[PDB]
Amino acid sequence: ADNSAKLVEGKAKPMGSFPHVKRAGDFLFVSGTSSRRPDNTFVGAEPDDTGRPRPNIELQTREVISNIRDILQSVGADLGDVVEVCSYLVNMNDFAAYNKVYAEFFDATGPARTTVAVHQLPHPQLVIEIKVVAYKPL
Amino acid sequence: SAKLVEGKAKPMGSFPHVKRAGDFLFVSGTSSRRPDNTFVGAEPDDTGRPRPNIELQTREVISNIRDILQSVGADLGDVVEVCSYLVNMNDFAAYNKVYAEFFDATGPARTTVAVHQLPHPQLVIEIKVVAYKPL
Amino acid sequence: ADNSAKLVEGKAKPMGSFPHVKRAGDFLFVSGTSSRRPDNTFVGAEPDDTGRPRPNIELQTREVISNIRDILQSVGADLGDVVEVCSYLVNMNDFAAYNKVYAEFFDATGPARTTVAVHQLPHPQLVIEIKVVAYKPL
Amino acid sequence: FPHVKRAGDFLFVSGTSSRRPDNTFVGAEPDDTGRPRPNIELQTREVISNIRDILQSVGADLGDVVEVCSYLVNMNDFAAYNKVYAEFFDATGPARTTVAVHQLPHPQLVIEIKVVAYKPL
Amino acid sequence: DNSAKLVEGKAKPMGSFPHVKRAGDFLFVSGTSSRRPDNTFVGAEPDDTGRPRPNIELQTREVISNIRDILQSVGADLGDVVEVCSYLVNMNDFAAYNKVYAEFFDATGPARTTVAVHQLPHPQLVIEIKVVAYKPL
Amino acid sequence: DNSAKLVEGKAKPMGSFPHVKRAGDFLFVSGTSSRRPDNTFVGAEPDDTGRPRPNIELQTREVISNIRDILQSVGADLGDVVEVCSYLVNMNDFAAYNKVYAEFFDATGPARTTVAVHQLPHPQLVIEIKVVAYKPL
Ligand SMILES: [Mg+2]
Ligand SMILES: [Mg+2]
Repeated sequence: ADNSAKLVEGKAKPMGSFPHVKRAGDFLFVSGTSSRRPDNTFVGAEPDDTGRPRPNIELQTREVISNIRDILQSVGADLGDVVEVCSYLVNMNDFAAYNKVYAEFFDATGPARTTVAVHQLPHPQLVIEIKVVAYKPL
Repeated sequence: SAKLVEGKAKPMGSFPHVKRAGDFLFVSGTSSRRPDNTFVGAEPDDTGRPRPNIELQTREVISNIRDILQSVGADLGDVVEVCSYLVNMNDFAAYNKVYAEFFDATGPARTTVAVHQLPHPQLVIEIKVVAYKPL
Repeated sequence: ADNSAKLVEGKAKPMGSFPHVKRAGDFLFVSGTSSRRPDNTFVGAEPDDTGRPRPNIELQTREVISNIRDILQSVGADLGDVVEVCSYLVNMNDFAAYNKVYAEFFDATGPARTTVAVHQLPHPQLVIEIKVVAYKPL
Repeated sequence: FPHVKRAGDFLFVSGTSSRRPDNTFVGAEPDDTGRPRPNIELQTREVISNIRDILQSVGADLGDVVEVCSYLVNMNDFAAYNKVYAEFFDATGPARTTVAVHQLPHPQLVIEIKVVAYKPL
Repeated sequence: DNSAKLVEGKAKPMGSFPHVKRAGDFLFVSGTSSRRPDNTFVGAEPDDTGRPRPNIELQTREVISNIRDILQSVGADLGDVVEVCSYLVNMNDFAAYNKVYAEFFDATGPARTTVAVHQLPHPQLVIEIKVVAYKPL
Repeated sequence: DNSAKLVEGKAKPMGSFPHVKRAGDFLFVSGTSSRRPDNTFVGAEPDDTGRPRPNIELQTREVISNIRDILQSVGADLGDVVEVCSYLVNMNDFAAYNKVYAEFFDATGPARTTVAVHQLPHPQLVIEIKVVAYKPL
């Protein structure tokens, strides 16, 4: 519909020609979200002295879910409206720490979840990207 | 709207097996893992080394998905999207054979990929589904 | 219901016992789609001089989206009804060319998008498969 | 066939697969759908047999092998590969290292092995 | 002959092969992990839920220590190593692995090649190292 | 004593190791990439968006030229190479890599093994090669 898609001010510009979130009837589809900042630096991938990124799954996961919360808030929803989470790791050795952060945000009572490790995410510094579906009738 | 199914394996994290949203049901990625955290279809050999069996795991995964749906008054006939995550495409033909025991071309859309890893090294398949069932 | 699933005439036969597209209320779920033709050859994987397939992400991505359009058209919908795109690459070095083709078809007023590289797709010649969700009330 | 190169007392054998000179594969029989069914047991046995043939071409044999590097694609294939390996070598034989790689050069392959052998002239 | 050696007090090899094989003046050491004799793993202690928590620093240190023990059992030492091949599973582990490597070797020591493979033979491993050493009898 | 060499003017090794190590009559050359001395990369020019675009042909040619330089610094040349181990990251790069390889080497020259690994030590890389050469003093 006319204003179904939203680019959210203050968030990182999407990697391609697509919005952060798309409404469809009562549903909201949130594009895969990373810890990347608007200046194209990465939360939780601070380079060390040699310039080598040191990815931190705890820091990136917390920032990804925080970013998703901001996106939902821009279209009148919040984390309590999320009904499906798809989480893409790059290494399952990051699972325990990612799971610990996930539990800071989602309770009983929360969305369905699926977690897999993919071969690569779109930037080599990423160790997590999450896409969600949310439900909130207008 | 959210459901923890009894006698199914306790979810890896703070999430239900299934979540209702309006007329829809979202089912979390499901494996052959039993409640006691052993796995159907990953029996250890004599050295203690698990031997994954894609046919056995796939059948148990879909059976488990059926059970989850049934706990909220739905069934496999209500499934509309299947996403399947293998770890090696050489397991495709067996997975494909078991899939056909449960679904046909009047059933759900299906997407199948091999991922780098599933959450337990014994696993060779996990499936998540979307189902449609107005109250 | 009885006519909710559709096998589309003129499209490649699905790899398993499933339809090209499935309606659920106002939504349409489109099965993961490749550049495979109805005759089981592939667009964008021409053999080189030794017979070794040479995958071409530009050509495959264009064919995949063209095919998704065909499937949607067969049930009275179109790319403008798409609301979520999930793209599966095998090599992130293919991302830039994939991204360029995606922009030929969709823009920021269109669907949410998620892109990851998987370990393997169902045929070794493939470098992209895409599944979509569309929204089109009857 | 994969090539062997002598260097002093040593023989370096190119990574060897179950592929034939005519580009067909031992141990990846296609189903009626045309999709290959890679078999680690058949491929491993053929690879080690192929390495034996290459070594015999230059006067050596598997008893002269001193290092084995094995490349799988799927560690779920390990147990069966391991059993075939034991048909040809034992603990008095070569050092061995086994990993799974992201890809081998052909999608039908589930094993490739490179070896170093020692056979002074 | 005496060319192949099974080193006492080390983890039993997972196939029918020795820890180290001599060939003329050379020693080939089989790929070595942090796995202990009792088949537990240094640097992959299970957490609260029983899930292994791999630690590249701890595993890398134990790997090179095991290789040192193996060489010392045949009268060689790390000063004799001439080629190191390191197999990670995740390049995000590189920096910590690299720092541990420097505890044992320097630029007067062996050539080194480091890659991340798809899988090692046990899922808890984040490093395995194969070496070639040179030690004339 | 003089068996290890850090080759002047080449990209600095990523860790505490030399470019090449002698062992008796053999030379072991560390895995080599297209990385320049200033730690930029040949064959991975960024596109408009600043995203690197790896080029297997350009990287492979630079890798072999670098290996030639390293061998020449210790008095050897490509003719002395007896084993080649090549690490790709995607087999769709294989044909082009092989074409460049054949510009330098006879196919019945050195023994060769080519696999695709999960990752190389820098994400811009699509090829790294390690060699063993034979050159008695
Ligand atoms: Mg058309
Ligand atoms: Mg024969």
